Amino acid sequence: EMRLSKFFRDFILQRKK
Repeated sequence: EMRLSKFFRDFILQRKK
């Protein structure tokens, strides 16, 4: 799994409020 990790880099990082 070397793909869809960039989707998760944009999604998880918006929950670091």
